[PDB]
Amino acid sequence: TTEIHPSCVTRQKVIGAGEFGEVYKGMLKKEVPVAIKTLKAGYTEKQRVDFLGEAGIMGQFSHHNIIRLEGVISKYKPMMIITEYMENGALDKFLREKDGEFSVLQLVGMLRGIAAGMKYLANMNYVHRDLAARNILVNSNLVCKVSDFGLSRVLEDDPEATYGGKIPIRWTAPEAISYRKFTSASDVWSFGIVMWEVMTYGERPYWELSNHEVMKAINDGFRLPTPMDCPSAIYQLMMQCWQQERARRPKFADIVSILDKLIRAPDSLKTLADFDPRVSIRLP
Ligand SMILES: Cc1cccc(Cl)c1NC(=O)c1cnc(Nc2cccc(C(=O)N[C@H]3CC[C@H](O)CC3)c2)s1
Repeated sequence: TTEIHPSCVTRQKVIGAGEFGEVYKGMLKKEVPVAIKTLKAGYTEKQRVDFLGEAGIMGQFSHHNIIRLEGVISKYKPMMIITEYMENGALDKFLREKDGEFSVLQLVGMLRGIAAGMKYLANMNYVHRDLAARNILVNSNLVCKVSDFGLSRVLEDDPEATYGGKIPIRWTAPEAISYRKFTSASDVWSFGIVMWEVMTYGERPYWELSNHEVMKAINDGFRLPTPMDCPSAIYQLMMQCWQQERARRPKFADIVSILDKLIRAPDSLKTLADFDPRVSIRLP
């Protein structure tokens, strides 16, 4: 891991803030824009291990759809992790603020990028456990990159994860909820939810259903309905990600292949799944 001298880093604007540090937009020494995450003095041994552990994991990866680590400051205080800066922020908020502004082909291209990053992680034997649009970042080329790495810190730090242990119920596969079995196949389930988030421009999965109601619905066989304006092939793929039996789900290699083929023959995306209206408007 590259050790960066603190003189090389200029923090400029807060883009995120927790109890034990903040995330900043800044510049790294022409200077390049970076994101900078800090850990304030007084941190515990566990906080230090978790904090630097995220950088340790990220430093092992080199892929277009995985957030790139620039370096760390560990000799001086506060400690910092420095990464590339993703100008458009988190994917969930991005889509909610840009409702209806993209083509279907653009949305599917986002999903292909996410799937390629996840294929790489799975092949590298890294189980994400918290794949969700809120943990994808977007740059000024519309490239989506997987973020949020670590061991216990990932689910501990995510407010959407509630007390299995602490898990983000609406994104989590049944076996991970029931018996704590997190694998690349549970990440595939989560990817199906991400597909639904993207195609709905950031709708909250299951809407207002409670966590217990979501689990009951899934166990009874119910699944999220098709988004409006959703290609049939895309809805079919997300439904395959949500198979109860883990072994029946596609692997990320299969997902990447299908999405690639759909993008290469974009007319395939013009066939839409039927949308079930929740409102009836009748006029004579
Ligand atoms: C710095 C760093 C350290 C460890 C791991 C990682 Cl992945 C990173 N890098 C980053 O966090 C980021 C890289 N680029 C980023 N761009 C960016 C720009 C603008 C807003 C956000 C962002 O995440 N905003 C959040 C702030 C929290 C609120 O819920 C609203 C949504 C992110 S964050």
